[PDB]
Amino acid sequence: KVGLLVMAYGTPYKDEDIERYYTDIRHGHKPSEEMIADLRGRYHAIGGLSPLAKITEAQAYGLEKALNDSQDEVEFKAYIGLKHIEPFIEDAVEAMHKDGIEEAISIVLAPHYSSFSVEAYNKRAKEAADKLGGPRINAINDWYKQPKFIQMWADRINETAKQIPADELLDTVLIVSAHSLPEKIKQHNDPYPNQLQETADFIFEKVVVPHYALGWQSEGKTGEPWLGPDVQDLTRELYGREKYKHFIYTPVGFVAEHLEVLYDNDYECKVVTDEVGAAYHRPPMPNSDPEFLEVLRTVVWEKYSNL
Ligand SMILES: CC1=C(CCC(=O)O)c2cc3nc(cc4[nH]c(cc5[nH]c(cc1n2)c(C)c5CCC(=O)O)c(CCC(=O)O)c4C)C(CCC(=O)O)=C3C
Ligand SMILES: [Cl-]
Ligand SMILES: [Fe+2]
Repeated sequence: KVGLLVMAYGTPYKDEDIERYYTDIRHGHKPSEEMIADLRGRYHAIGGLSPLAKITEAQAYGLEKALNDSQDEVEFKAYIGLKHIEPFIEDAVEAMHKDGIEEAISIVLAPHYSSFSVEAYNKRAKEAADKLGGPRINAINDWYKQPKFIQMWADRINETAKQIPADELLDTVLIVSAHSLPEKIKQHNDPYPNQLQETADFIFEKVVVPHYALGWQSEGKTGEPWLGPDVQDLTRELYGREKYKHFIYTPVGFVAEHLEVLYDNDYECKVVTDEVGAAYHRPPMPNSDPEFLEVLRTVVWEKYSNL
């Protein structure tokens, strides 16, 4: 009945895909052999390829089932629309149209909104809808305010923090982060940095960890300022000022274990904590955990109810 357009970045299915994938990320402008080798190396450092493709499938169809098992007002049919590899956003909308789906709710697998992320997802999805003639795309822009989302993260952080000696929890700090973007989005009151601060604040309101700070990660290869501080620079800064013994990294901008977590956090950030002599913690990402599917099920239903 109702189309469930679940959108995410996408990831190379094969080592042979890294090239066209990176090209699509660079809006067609093919990267150099050096850029490709750096990216391929990062993928190999996390075991070869990312599990994002399978986690994304599990989230998309785990969400479809969660919605369908919880009510019978409508039947949701989930179509996956990736940003930089097939099936693309336009392919998903094409499938919805050919399948007779005339109404759909779209959600990005990223809780926060920004001109670079969700807006691009929604523009492409809605423009594909306009051209094909359907379906009608009712887009969710953000859902970080979903109480179950905040609680999910607080629980994970609390699960980890209660593994920290009480006499060292005062020396523990929570690093909330998301994918960095060009700092210029802050010049036009882009909500992204604020949604992250709000998310960090909400989660801090509900965890035992007494210290927290908002960082950014995965800044791109460009020649303009990107949002900071970077989680690595932040870790250094915080150890210098407070000598924290435990760093709990929650890249709440992401919803799955993928390259931007398995490398930029589990490697690059751990390198810094190893350096300063502090402990590294990175709670499990939501992936397709039942409570996260419940978060998405709640977000999508509240959206449908408001249609
Ligand atoms: C806001 C945002 C999200 C969060 C929202 C969302 O989920 O959409 C996100 C997620 C992801 N980004 C990812 C991967 C990459 N992003 C890149 C590059 C870039 N991302 C950007 C932005 C974002 N990205 C930007 C503005 C660039 C620079 C483009 C340019 O300079 O032209 C590059 C190129 C190399 C590099 O710059 O590091 C890669 C490989 C993966 C998949 C990881 C895997 O494969 O497991 C995921 C989930
Ligand atoms: Cl992008
Ligand atoms: Fe990206």
